[PDB]
Parts: sequence; C-alpha cells; structure tokens
Amino acid sequence: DPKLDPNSENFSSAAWVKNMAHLSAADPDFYKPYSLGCAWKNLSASGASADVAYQSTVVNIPYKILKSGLRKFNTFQILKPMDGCLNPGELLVVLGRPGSGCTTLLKSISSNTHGFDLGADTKISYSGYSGDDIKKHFRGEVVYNAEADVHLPHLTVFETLVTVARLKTPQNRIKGVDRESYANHLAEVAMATYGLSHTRNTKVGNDIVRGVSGGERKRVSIAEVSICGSKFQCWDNATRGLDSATALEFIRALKTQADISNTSATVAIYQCSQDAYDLFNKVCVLDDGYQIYYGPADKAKKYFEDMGYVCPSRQTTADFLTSVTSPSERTLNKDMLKKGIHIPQTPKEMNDYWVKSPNYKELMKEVDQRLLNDDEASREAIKEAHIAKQSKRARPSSPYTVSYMMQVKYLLIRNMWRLRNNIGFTLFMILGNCSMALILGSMFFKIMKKGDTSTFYFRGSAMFFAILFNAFSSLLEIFSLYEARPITEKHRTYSLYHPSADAFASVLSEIPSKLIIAVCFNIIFYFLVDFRRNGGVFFFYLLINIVAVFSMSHLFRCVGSLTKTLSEAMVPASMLLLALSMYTGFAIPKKKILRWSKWIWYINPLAYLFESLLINEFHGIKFPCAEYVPRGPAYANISSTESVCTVVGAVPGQDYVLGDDFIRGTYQYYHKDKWRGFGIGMAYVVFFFFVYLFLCEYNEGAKQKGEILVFPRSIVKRMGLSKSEAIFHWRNLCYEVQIKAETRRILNNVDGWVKPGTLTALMGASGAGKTTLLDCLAERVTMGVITGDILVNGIPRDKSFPRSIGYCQQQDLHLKTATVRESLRFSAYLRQPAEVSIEEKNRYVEEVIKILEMEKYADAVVGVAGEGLNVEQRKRLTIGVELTAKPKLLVFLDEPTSGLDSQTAWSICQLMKKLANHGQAILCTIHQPSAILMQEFDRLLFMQRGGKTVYFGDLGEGCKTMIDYFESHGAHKCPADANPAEWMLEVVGAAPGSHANQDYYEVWRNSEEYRAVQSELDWMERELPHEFSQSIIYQTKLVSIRLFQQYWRSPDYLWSKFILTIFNQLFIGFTFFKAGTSLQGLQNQMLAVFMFTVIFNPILQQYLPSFVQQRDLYEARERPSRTFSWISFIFAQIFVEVPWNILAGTIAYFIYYYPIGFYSNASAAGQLHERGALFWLFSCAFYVYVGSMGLLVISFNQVAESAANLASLLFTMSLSFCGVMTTPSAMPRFWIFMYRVSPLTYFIQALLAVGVANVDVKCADYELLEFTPPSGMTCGQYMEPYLQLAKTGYLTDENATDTCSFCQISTTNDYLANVNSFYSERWRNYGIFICYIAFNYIAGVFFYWLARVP
Ligand SMILES: Nc1ncnc2c1ncn2[C@@H]1O[C@H](COP(=O)(O)OP(=O)(O)OP(=O)(O)O)[C@@H](O)[C@H]1O
Ligand SMILES: [Mg+2]
Repeated sequence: DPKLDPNSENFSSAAWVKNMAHLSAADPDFYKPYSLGCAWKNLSASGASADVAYQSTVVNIPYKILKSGLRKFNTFQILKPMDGCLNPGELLVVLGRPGSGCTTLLKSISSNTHGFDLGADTKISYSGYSGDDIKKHFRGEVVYNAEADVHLPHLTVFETLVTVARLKTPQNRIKGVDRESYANHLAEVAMATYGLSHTRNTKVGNDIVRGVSGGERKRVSIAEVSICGSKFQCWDNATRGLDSATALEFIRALKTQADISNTSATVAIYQCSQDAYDLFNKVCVLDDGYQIYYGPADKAKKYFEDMGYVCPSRQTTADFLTSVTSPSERTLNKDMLKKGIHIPQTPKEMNDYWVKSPNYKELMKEVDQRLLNDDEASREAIKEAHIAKQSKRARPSSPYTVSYMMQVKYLLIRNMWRLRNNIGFTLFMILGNCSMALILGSMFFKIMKKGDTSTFYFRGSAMFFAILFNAFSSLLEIFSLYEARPITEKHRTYSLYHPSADAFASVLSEIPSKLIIAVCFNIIFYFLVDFRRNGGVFFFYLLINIVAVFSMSHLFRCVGSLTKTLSEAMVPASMLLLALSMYTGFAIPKKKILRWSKWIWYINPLAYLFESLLINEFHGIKFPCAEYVPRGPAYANISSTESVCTVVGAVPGQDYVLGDDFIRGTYQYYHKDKWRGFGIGMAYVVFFFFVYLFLCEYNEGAKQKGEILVFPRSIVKRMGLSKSEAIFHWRNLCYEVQIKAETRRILNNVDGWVKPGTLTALMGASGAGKTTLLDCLAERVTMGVITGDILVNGIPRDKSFPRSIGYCQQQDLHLKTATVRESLRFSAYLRQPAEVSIEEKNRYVEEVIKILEMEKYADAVVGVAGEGLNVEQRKRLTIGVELTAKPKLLVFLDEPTSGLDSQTAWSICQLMKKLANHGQAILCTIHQPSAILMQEFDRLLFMQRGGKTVYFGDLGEGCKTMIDYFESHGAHKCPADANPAEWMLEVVGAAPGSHANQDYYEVWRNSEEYRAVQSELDWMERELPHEFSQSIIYQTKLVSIRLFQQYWRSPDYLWSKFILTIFNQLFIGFTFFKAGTSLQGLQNQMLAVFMFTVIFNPILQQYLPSFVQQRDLYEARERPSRTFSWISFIFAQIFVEVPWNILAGTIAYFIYYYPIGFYSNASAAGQLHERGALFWLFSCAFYVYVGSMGLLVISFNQVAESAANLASLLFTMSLSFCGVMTTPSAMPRFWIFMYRVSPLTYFIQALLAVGVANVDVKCADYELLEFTPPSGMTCGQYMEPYLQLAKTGYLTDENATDTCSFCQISTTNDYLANVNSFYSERWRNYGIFICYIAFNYIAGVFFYWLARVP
C-alpha cells in the first residue's frame, strides 16, 4: 500500500527503497550489490586567461583566429590544490560563494571536465579506476547534474521521464516483470517521490515556452537523474527554486538511498536549513579557489570557532560557513585579538592555516590509504555488477545499459512524440508537396500530348525540376538537427545512449513522411506529365526518385551536422545545393561543363540518377521530328538532302530520330545500362548514412565551457525613488488553464492587497500559483481566463498600468551580447520618464550600479546561462534592469533571492527593505529564507498547492503573529530554535511526501482574519484620489542601434552570410566563366542568371532562426513590459537587415557580373557604364527582396520550419512559371496569371536583358546545321522566302550553291525576345521589382500585428 507509487494517499519513498533493498539483498548473486566512492589528491584545474578572452565580433574574428593559431603554436588557475576522500555511503556537501569554484570542483571529481583542464599533478581514484577508465567503460556510475535545467520544451514530463526509464531498465530487475511495465513503473515512482505527479501531462517548457514551473523543471531534472541509479552523484546546484520543504525532502531522499544502497552523493547547496545540513557527513568549503575546510560535518563550527570567528546566536551552521568567506558579515573574536594571536583573513592564509592544521593530517591519513588501496576485488564487483546490469546482447565494455537497436527504438518513440507535437509542419509539408505536384503537372499537361519534338525538351525539363524541387524540400531537414543537441549532450553525460542512436532515430522518424511525399508526388506528376505508360517503366522512375530523395536528405544532414548553428550549416548547404543544381547534366550538359571544374560531375548522385532516368524515358522510343529549318508554304518538293531537323542528334533527312541518338548527342548518355544509377545512388545513400552517424557521435559536441567573463576588447584592453500614493488591491482572482482537455484551476479565490510604504513577502510551495498570481496581476497571462477584479485605488487598471509596474521575471531574458551596463542604460532610456535629460538617466544608472554592487563586472557580456555570467550576477542584473526603469506603482520580484548564497540573499533583502522604506511597494516571492531574512518582511501572503491562499497578515516582530494564528487554530507548537519560515511550510504539508492535519484553506476562509481582510478590501473599494514612455521614433532609434550592435558582435550570422555569398557566387560565375555568345554560350549566359536565383532558399533561411530568437526574447519580457511597441521592433528588424543585404548584393555584383562575361557584352554594345550600374542595382534589389520575403513569411509562423517551407514553396511557384521553363507562347490558358504577377519573372527578364542584350552571335562549327539547297538556285534566294517570315539571319554563305550552314538566330535580341525578355523593358522592371519589395515589407509589418500582437 505505501509503495504503490500512483496511490498518492499513502506512497512513501523510504518504504519503496527499503523494500527494493530487501529484494536486491535477497540474492546478491543476481542483483550483484556493489559500491563506489572516490578520493582525490592535489586536484587542480586551470583555464583561459583575460589575455585571450574577448567579445568576438565581425572585425576581430580574423585576428582572433590568427592569435588562436599562435596560442596553439598565464592560464587562469581556478581550483588551487585540493584533497579529500569520500567513502561510499557518505554524503558530501560543498559550500562557497558564487564564483568560488564549486561547480568546477564537482565537474572535476566526476571526470566530466570539458572546457578547463586538470593539472598533471592531480590524482583521482574511483576506488581503483582511474578517471579515464570511468569514461571508457563505466561512465554512468558517476553522474554530474549541471545547474542548467535543459529539456525539450514541448515534450511533457511523463514522456521525458519514461524515455530515460526505458533507456535504463536493467536486466536482472525484479525477476517477474517485463521491460515496458518496469520502465513505466520506475518513471511513475520517480515522479511521485518528487511531487511531480500532478504534472503528468504538462509541457516541460523552458524560459520562454510556458510549462511546468521553474522548481518543477528542476525537480524533473532531479527525477531524471534519480531514475538512472548511478552510485556516485554530483548535484551542481540542487535547490534552485525548491521551497524549504521540498528541498529537505530531496536531501532526505539522497540520505535514505545512500544509507540503504551505499550510494554516495556530493550536493552543492547554497542555502540549507539547520536540520537539512545535519544530514551530511562531510563538508567542503571553498573561497576564491582555495580549500579552507574538509572533514566531518558536525566539527565545522568547532573548527572555525577555533580559528577566531564567532557565530551569531541565530546563524545556521551553513550560513556561518559561507559567512566566514565574506569580509562584511564575518565577525572576529575580540578576545583573541587582545591575546595577540593572528586570525587568517585572506583566503590564502586560511588555506595555510588549514594545511598546517591537524585536521588536514587525519584527512591525509585516510585519503592516502584509499588512494593506495588496491584489492583487485572492489573493482571486480563493479565490473561484474555492471555487465550483469546490461541487456543480454549489449557489448560488455560499453557504458550503456541497453544495446544499440533498443536505444534506437526508444529514441524513435521519443522522436515520434516530437512529430506528434509538431504535426502541423509535417502536414504542411505533405499538403504543399502534393499541391506543387498538381501545380507543376498543370504547367505541362496540355503540351506533352503533342508527342513531337516538343517532348524532347519539356519532359526533360519537368523531370529535372521535380528532382530539384525534391532537393529544395530536403534542405528543410537541417532545422531538426539543432533543437535536440543540448539534450543529447546532457544524455551523453549520463551515458544513456549513443548520440548516433539519436541521429538514427531522427532519420527513421523522418522516413515515413518522405515515402508518403515521394509516392504521392511521383504518381501525380507522372500521371499528367511524363510517358504515362503504367508499366514497370513508371515504377523504375519511382524507385530512382525515392533513392534521389534519400541521397539528398542524407547529404544535407551530414553537411548540416558539421556546424554549431543553422546559419553556419547553410554555407555547406548552399554550396551543395548549387552543385547538385547545375551539375546534374541537364542545366549544363556533360560535354559543356568547363574543363576547369569538371570533377564535380562524378561525385554528383543526382547526375547519375538523372542519367538513369533519361535512359528510362528515351531508350528505344521514337518521336517524329518537327521544326525543320526551311519551312512554311514557300517550300514544296523538298528533299532529304534539302531539309534539316533542328533537334540535336537527329539523323540527316530522315524522321527516325531515335532517343538513343538524342541522348548520345545532347547528354552523351550513350551507354546501355539504366541500372547503373540505382547502384551508385544506393551506395551514396548508405555510405553517407554511415558518415552522418559517425559525424553525429564520434566528433560532435555542444557542451558549454564555463561561466567566464567576456569583457569586450575595447574595455579590457584599456583596463531609490520618491513617494507614490496609489494602493493596489484585488479580490476573488481565480484563474483556470486547460491541460489534456481537462481544465485545472491553479488560482482559487486569491484575494489580497499591496499598498505603499510596505514590503510584502509571498511564500508557498513550489508548484503553488506564485508566479501565476504575479503574471495574472501584471497582465502577462497568455492562456486560460482570469476572473475577479484587480484595481488601483478602486479603479480598474488603465492602459498605462503595464509600464508603471516593475516585474522581474524568475527567468533571465536578455540579449546574448548586450553588456550589463548597456542593458541598464537601454532600459533607463526607454522606460524612465521622458522629462529628464539623458545625463540624469545615465547618472542614476551608475548610482544603481553602485547600489547593487556590480561595478567589478558592469561591462561584461550577458551571454547564455551556464556559459557567460554567474547566477548571482545574472539575478542582480535582472533586478537592476528594473530598478533603473524607475517604476511608480509597484515593484514585483518573482525570485530575487532563490538559489544563490545566503549572504548575497541577505544583501538583496537589505536592498529590498531600503527600497520599501523609501516608499516603493514591493511584493517578492521567497524560497528558503533564513530566520534573519524573515525579520525584514512586513506582511505575508501564503499559498497552498493549487494556488489557494492559506494566510495573509502581518508577520510581527519575531514572526509572532503568523505563529500565533497557526497555533491558535490547531497546529503543533513551533520550537524555539526552529525557523518560522520552515515550520509554517511543515504545518501546511508542502513537502512532497507529507500532509497536514487539516486543510488550512478552509481554516483561513473561516477565520476572523479572513473576514478582517475582506472588510478591509470592501472598504478600500470605496476609494478615489501614455501607453509608452518615449515617442515611437525615439524608441525605434534605440532598438535599431541595439540590433546593429547585436548583428555586430555576433559573427556567426554576418560572417557566414558573407562567406556564403562570396563562395556561392564565385562558384556560379566560374561554372559559367566567359560563356561566349554562341548558341551554347548564350544558353549558359541565360542559365547563369537563372541559376543566380536558386540561392534564394539558403540565404533566406539563414535569417529566419535569428529573427525567431530575437522575437522570442522580445515577446518574453519586453513586449508585456511595454519598453517599446511592436512596430518599433519590426522597424528595427527592417532597418537593420536592409543595409547588410545592400552590402551583400554589392559584393555579389563584383564577384559575379564580371567572370561570366556580362561586362564584355555591355562594353561591345557600347553601354558599359549604364549596364554595370543597372546590374548592381538589380543585385542589391534581389538581396533586399530575399530579406523582405524572409520577413514576410516569418511574420505569421511560430516555427521556422513551416515558414521556410512556405518561402520555398512560393519560390518554386514563382520560378517554375518563369524563364524558358515553358515558353509563354505555349501557355495561353489562365495559368499565365501567376506569370504576370510573379516577381522572379520581372527580375529574370530585366537581368537577361541587361546581361546579354544587343550583341551579335558567333555560331561555332558544332552548332551550325547545314543543308544542300535546290539545284541551280542559290542559298540566299532559297532562304529569302523563309527569312521574310523568320525575322532572323546569319546565313553563312549567301552566294554559295552546293551547301550552306545556317543559324536559327542572328541578333541576341532575337533570342531574348524569344523568352519575352526585352532590353527596352529594363527600367519598368526595376520599378515593378522595388514596388514588390515595398508591398512585401508592408505585408510583413501587417501580418505581425494580425497574428502575434494580442
Ligand atoms: N572554463 C573556464 N575557464 C576559465 N575560468 C573559468 C572557467 N569557468 C569558470 N571560470 C571562472 O572561475 C570562477 C568560478 O567559477 P565556478 O565554475 O566556480 O562557477 P560557480 O561558482 O560554480 O557558479 P555556479 O555554481 O553557478 O556554477 C569564476 O570567476 C569564473 O570566471
Ligand atoms: Mg515560479
């Protein structure tokens, strides 16, 4: 009964673990009990130095790389020599100020040391194993839980836990159960023993996606680590966000499992009750890298008090130890100074005192024997116990409990759950691909039916374009590879599974979509374009199409797994797409690919597959010639030696134009075998699948290096408020949200007020509606429906309210790059009243910097959590960013003091009390406040599970009023030495495994205190005494400057965009270097312009994820706070992205226009200086337009994948109805509508016109067709009748009679007009194109308001 984990009425973790120990001790031969500790000598770590740390940026990256090479061909020492031994079954607790080396120590002992590197002197021993042998075989018996709560935002809690449970279900589990049931039950127990059972089906969420609360997210990570069952745990920062009851229960769970299962655990906790601290066996203290004390937990005070300090009567032991490391709170023994004995004050001298202290001697006496202890039996049990723990067929020398294919199965189920969550994008993929099949099939339907020479070109074009559209679609899979990277790194550290298992699982998860897409697209396309013979001919094409799809998908995944970000991937991706575009053998045939760059043909899968497809679609099938050179009624009695078939490879004077001869000529595919393409294609598919798996596992990573300070080069190289009268009050506030089709009410009749000249706490268990209440009050709720009335002075809050409060998120939402002082300055400029000059605002910002003690890092770079700024620094920045705003009605504080050292907690509480004394009304939420913090609070609002008020009234001088209230209505007396803040939560039963004697919500509702507060509120309802601060243009200026500094100082995006343009356009231009002006040369000069636009997809998609990131950050904190309106945000995006695109187009001009030879045509025609300028303008316009389209598509999409797909689909529609794809003369139906409206039409017509217009052609011998004219007549007289209707010329020999060679076209204007391209049209095209850009930005600005703005 007490161990059925879904039975919340009775479940008791201790019972479950004791029972499982009784079961696992029953047959030690089968369960193989074992033990694991450690012991370390002279542990020292060192890392980078300020001489090399800088804020990388576009200008400095080249020099930075050069100096990095020099560095490879004064390192900051972080952990100065340490020691200690940790016997199995004994907890260890690490204490120190934030920045003192705690997490680095934990990472060091658990052989998880990415980033820094240990000293050569260090010596670690996991009871016989060296550090490396843990990585090589047993990584999994030593688990480090980083402070960062990293999860997939959308995967619910139960799925998150059950996946790892599955992955860790041992063999030799209870010898009566199957794998699935055991995994499910293990997940249920793990999530019931940590109070997570009511979040069974809620999104784990993240700092942006609203899901489980921060404390619940931390507990999800704790439970995930717990399910593992490792015998050595290191908890980086366990109690960040946990209340003072759940934290105690977590520590008790560790103690229980340690004393029952010989587990060891080293937990670095920053605030811990006196009773919680009593549970630990060994204590470690750190100060700026030095080890001050290591030994029994209970002797800590008895040892430090011997040094010369003294404990205040109401300071807990852990707070005392942390205090000794702070020069302010520390207190010296006045008597001992009188005696003349010195007392170490600086960390170095405390280390000197300790190393000389006897305690260090008895520490060494035991460390040495554990490090020198080798029995060849202790490590035998671990080996025997481990291999027995694995699946039947797993490799014994592997650190993963379950073999490969099982890992793939479970990760595949997880990825299928991800697909379920994102079903919208995949459904869009399928629908859009089908619709593009039906659209392209429509652009040819009525043409192919002719069966004459018309098929020899159009069917090939349609085939090539279907393949290239498949290529475009495959490029969208790069987006998937990046979401799960941090999570797979996390799981790698636990040795759950091979990363290649996750890669394989992603591939499999995507296969079904690709088969459905391929079969539908191919059946439709074939049914209305190609040969239409439903014999095996069709099925062969189906096979080759699917093989091409798979080959492209694997190639793109393999290249996209070479980088750290999507933007960096797009450089390989664009190069590869472009190569797979031109070099397939239809764009530019084999005989034509220049000798300079030939090798790309052979390495091209699509080239071989297209060769096979053409063999299929032309071998042994004949069509009749059309389009003879001399035609019309002017000729009769023609002769075989007197007419010519314009189709290349045609037999002379005969209609038997066999397809074999065709392909032999045009594409040189003269070989017989069609199966060649299939084999080499499948070889590519398999080989690159294996390369992708190797790349994602053996040489891939996304791990953070550490909280280093960046300090941009420009800096390092040179190195309250007045009164407000309005009260704030609310009543009956009730809030309900929808989960799994079953709504849950998370606030219930919460009523209370906060009025000026007061400082009102807000405590309650994690999972109570603290943050939910605050959001409901600050107008930040996004889902559900609130009821009841909030007010200000008895009037509903006006539109000016959201800016008049100051609300500090419990999550830290700031730019990666904007420095601290810069962030404060930005906020002060935009939010503080406009009547004060910038000088005053800047002075006040510096005053805040002084007040909050940030000066020694005011210029650092915010960076990412876990990567660029400590937790204490990040929280101080988060509250300063709002102090500087000068709020005028309230100041909320969601978590001003949670998860950071007790001394800094007290400092922030002193700041809060000062502000409240000055006049501000504060309402802060508090977790684990020591008794010395509770004495600063004036009122208290107390919440039960489910967001039910359980107290609201004064705390009193010594917390007397709340104590009296709770004891007055029935509750066990609070001990004199007990902390009131913790006794109160013990009574309410906030602990996951504990329940109260009665439901105190009813108690409160029935109390005279509740009637008192209700009467207060009713009276105060009888009370009686712009949206943004700055002008819209001003805030637009500021946000645009910030975003310019954001693209600057963010090299991965701009520098990648350049590299992409540079190399891509270089590749295009040189593929078509100086194409000439012949028929085949002119064809290349048309293709190059036509191929200039294929880059639309990758260059557009580089931008989308960056914009998604800025949009998430903006709408997370700065939209509800009304720092600057949405229109300002969009205008900043536009004004910042434009000029960079202009520069990109400028460079593309110079690296593209000249090599192809356009300048030669412009100069020969005598119009150089105009055509150069016009071509430059069109390049700039194209790049601006690509940016604009990227902005338009993303405006109304939550996900970049769907937006990118929409952009690619629109691009393909605009492109298929363009160029020579289908001659506009051949499409007189209504489908011309998209032709006239598409922008690629105007761009390409204008660009061909400028590039190749008004110059003469020079046919080469291989292109000159020839015929023998009628006897006696001369060629000129014989062709003049044709010429009057032909409006062409270039007859080779006018007066010859035996034979004359001819060219279909004489003036290039003829060829351009053939595609409806005109030189006189150039300017109107530019006007239309810029108008399209303008409309596109108008629609992009509109759709944001339509969709994202509430
Ligand atoms: N990889 C690194 N290279 C150089 N210095 C580092 C590195 N990581 C951290 N530091 C520096 O070492 C000091 C201590 O960092 P530490 O790893 O102890 O963070 P912490 O105190 O554990 O904070 P948290 O508990 O939030 O991780 C910091 O001042 C930081 O600048
Ligand atoms: Mg919260």
